[PDB]
Amino acid sequence: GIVLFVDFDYFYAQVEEVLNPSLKGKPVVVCVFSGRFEDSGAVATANYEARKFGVKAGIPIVEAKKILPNAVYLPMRKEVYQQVSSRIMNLLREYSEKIEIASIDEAYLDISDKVRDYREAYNLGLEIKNKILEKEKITVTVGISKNKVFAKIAADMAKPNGIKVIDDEEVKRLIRELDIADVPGIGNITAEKLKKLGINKLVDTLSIEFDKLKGMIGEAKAKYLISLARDEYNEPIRTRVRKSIGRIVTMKRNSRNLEEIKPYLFRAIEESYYKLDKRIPKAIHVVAVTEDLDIVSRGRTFPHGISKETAYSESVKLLQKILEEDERKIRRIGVRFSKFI
DNA sequence: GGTTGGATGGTAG
DNA sequence: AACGCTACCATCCAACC
Ligand SMILES: Nc1ccn([C@H]2C[C@H](O)[C@@H](COP(=O)(O)OP(=O)(O)OP(=O)(O)O)O2)c(=O)n1
Ligand SMILES: [Ca+2]
Ligand SMILES: [Ca+2]
Ligand SMILES: [Ca+2]
Ligand SMILES: [Ca+2]
Repeated sequence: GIVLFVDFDYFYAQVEEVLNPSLKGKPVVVCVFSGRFEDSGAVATANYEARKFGVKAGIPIVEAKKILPNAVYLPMRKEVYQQVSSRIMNLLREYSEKIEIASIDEAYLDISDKVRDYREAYNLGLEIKNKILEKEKITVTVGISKNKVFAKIAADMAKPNGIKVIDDEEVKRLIRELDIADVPGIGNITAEKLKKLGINKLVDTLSIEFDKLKGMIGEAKAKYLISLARDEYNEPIRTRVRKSIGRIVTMKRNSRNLEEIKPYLFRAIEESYYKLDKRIPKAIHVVAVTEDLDIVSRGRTFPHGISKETAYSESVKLLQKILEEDERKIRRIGVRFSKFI
C-alpha cells in the first residue's frame, strides 16, 4: 500500500497571516489566555520567525514575551481555524475515498488504488499542495510511505512547506538509524525508559526479550515498536469517530469552595451540551486541574442517556467527591461527556 | 481469564 | 519556574461473568 499524509504548516499562525498579510516575515505568537491575569496563559503555536528564538507551543506566554517582547501576540481563534481546516479537508476528499482526519491540521489518504508507484504518489502530493495553495493560500507538508507511521515521519523530515517519500529502502535504513524517540507515540517518558534498556533505535526492540520490554513500557507500545521494526506495521486508514466532548476552564482564583466552583462547572456543561448536538452521552466525568497542574477526575456511567439536568446534579456530586478525596485547591474545572448513544 | 468501569498515565494536536 | 485547552488510547485495579 501507499499512504499520503498532510500536515498544515504552523497552522494557527498561518491562518492569521492569511487573514492579515502584514504579519508575514515577523514573529507571530498565537496564545491561549486563561483570564487569570493579564498575559497568563500558554502559546498554542508561533510562526517560524518567532520559533527561531525559542517561542514554541506549550510554553508560558510570560516566557515568550521575555524572549520576544515586540512580537505580535494574538488570541487563539479556534473556530476560525476549524472552519479553514474543514475547507482544506474537503479539498483532500477529492483525491481519495479513503481518508482519515487525524486532527485539526492532519489527514492520511490511502492512495494505493490511485497511483502505481512512489513517483506518481509524489506528483499527487505536489498536486495536493498546489490545490491547497490555490484555494486557501495555506502551505502544507506531505509525507508519503508504506504505512501511516512512516508517512508521518516523512512529513516531519520535510517540514516547512515540504514533500518527502520514504521508499522501502529508506524504511529499512530508518529502522536502523532513526532515534526511536522520534517515532510517533514515543514521548519523553517512554523514550527515557527505552534508553535505560539500551534501546536507541527501532531495530533494538528485536534484541530484547518481549516480556522485559512489555514490563517496562507496556504491551501496546512494545507490540507497536516491534511491528514497526519488523517492517510489518499496516494499520488501515479509517474514519475516526469522536468519542468524547468536553470543556475545562481556568477559574479566576484557586478554590475548594463548592459554591464558588459550581458556576464554572455549569458553564462548562452548557457549552459541552451545545457541542453534543443530538449526541446523548451515557457517561460524565468532572475533571479538576489542581494547584500544581495535576489532573483529578471523578466520573459515572449511567445505563441510559444523561439529560442536561441530570448532568448538572451529577456533576455537583462528582465535584463533591473530588473535594472530599483530594485536599488541594482546584485551579481549572471542567466536564467531559462520553459513551454516546 | 475477558469485559466493563473508574482513576490515572502518556501522548499529540 | 512560569503554564491552556481538546481529546485520543493505554494501564492498573476490582467487580462481575
Ligand atoms: N501544544 C499545542 C500544539 C498544537 N496546537 C495547535 C496549534 C497548531 O498550529 C496546531 C497543529 O499542531 P502542530 O504541532 O502541527 O503545530 P504547527 O502546525 O503550528 O507547527 P508545524 O509547522 O510543526 O506543523 O495545533 C495547540 O493548540 N497546542
Ligand atoms: Ca503533526
Ligand atoms: Ca502542523
Ligand atoms: Ca518523541
Ligand atoms: Ca468498580
